[PDB]
Amino acid sequence: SHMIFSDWPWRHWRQVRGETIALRLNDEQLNWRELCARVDELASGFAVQGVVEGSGVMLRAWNTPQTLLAWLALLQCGARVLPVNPQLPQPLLEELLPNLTLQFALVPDGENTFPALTSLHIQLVEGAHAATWQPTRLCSMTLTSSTGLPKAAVHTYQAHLASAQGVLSLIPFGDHDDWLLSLPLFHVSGQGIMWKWLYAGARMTVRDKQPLEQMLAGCTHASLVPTQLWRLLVNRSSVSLKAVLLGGAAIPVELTEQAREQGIRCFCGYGLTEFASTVCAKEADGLADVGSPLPGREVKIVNNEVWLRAASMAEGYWRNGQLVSLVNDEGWYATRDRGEMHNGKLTIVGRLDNLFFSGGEGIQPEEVERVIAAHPAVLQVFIVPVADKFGHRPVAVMEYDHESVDLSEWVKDKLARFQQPVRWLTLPPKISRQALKEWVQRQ
Ligand SMILES: Nc1ncnc2c1ncn2[C@@H]1O[C@H](COS(=O)(=O)NC(=O)CCC(=O)c2ccccc2C(=O)O)[C@@H](O)[C@H]1O
Ligand SMILES: [Mg+2]
Repeated sequence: SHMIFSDWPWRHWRQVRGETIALRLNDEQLNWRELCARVDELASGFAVQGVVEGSGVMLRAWNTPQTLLAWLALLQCGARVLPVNPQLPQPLLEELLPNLTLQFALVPDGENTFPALTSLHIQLVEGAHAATWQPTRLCSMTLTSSTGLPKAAVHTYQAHLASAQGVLSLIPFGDHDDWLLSLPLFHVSGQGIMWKWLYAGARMTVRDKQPLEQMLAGCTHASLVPTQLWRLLVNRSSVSLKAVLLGGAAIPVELTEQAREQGIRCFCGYGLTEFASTVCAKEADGLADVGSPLPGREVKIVNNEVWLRAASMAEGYWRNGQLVSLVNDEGWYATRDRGEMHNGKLTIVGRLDNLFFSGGEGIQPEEVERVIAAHPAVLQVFIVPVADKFGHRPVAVMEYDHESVDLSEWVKDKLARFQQPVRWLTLPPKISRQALKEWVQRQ
């Protein structure tokens, strides 16, 4: 099922059924007409400050009502938007930004700290400024996460809409269903929610950060990482969810089973920044695979490495005004993910770069993590290399359901001797595996 847009999707739904509810901003509901009016106030505000088609704009901000509206207004001006996790350090950004062809910075909750960029403010002005709707126009620049410095993957509107199209051919999402903006707009996971909302013309909820169960009040849908869903199940929170899309890492069968117990229908996904989110997906079924590729997507394994094509692929990485192609000599994106293919379903083994050797035997931490995650009391589990006089050896860093449990015996009929953790630790108060290696070495 495809959706052909006459105009900006929000204006499209205004024309088709403007008086229907579109969005919750905290306790405030807006219909499509009201939403468009609010976007216009801002869009024109940005046009007055000199934002034009193709302007590079940094949006350093958390998920808030104000951030969402700023996104829709910037896009409506035809601006190339780079959303930025506010946690990223000042020095890092100074290295990135001059290559990203930006002339603007919008930092709504604080301060612009880049004199090279024109400080952009939130200004509500008449009347209705908007560029011409063009699917193939560059839409978003999204930062990767760490083989060094993060790259800026660039997507068109068409690619984001293609992402939503594929995902919604699997996940039912009715016109009165309400998806919680539950993940950052500076990641593709959060952007994907916005676009699935707009593709279906259903409802989205934006709430200020607060406990997730309260954020979810009246929502039918959400996109979550495993830890988030774990938090809901442990607390046994009263949530009314028709569907959860999971992704970002491997998804344990026991999470998914515990979700069904509590009336939460789960979908499992394999997605990447380079592909504007989900590529392979399925309804959860107790198996370890991540399902088949969605409509309009190809996967293949060469040398145990996952190679991808999709209509949701980025145009390229942005390098000082040029778009660097993502694909290799044969027109595929090489993910650096190790994976297998059986019955047309993909299994993700782990990241190539996370592989490490211990006494000659290769350890793939995700493989080991998957086994340990079977235990009922396990909540998080990371297998980290530590140096040894062996080369390296595996250490388990954990988070348990309620207080530690010793698994050094339980594991013996489940892991090879060389995969069993030397030490069993606790996670200190997406987690970077480099930071995780550095923390373990210092213990
Ligand atoms: N199901 C898996 N098993 C095992 N490794 C996996 C993996 N899904 C990713 N990954 C890993 O994450 C990498 C991609 O990392 S990434 O560039 O930051 N992009 C993402 O993680 C996007 C995730 C995402 O978009 C998402 C997250 C939560 C809920 C929904 C969504 C969504 O809308 O698709 C992949 O290359 C894999 O290594
Ligand atoms: Mg409008």
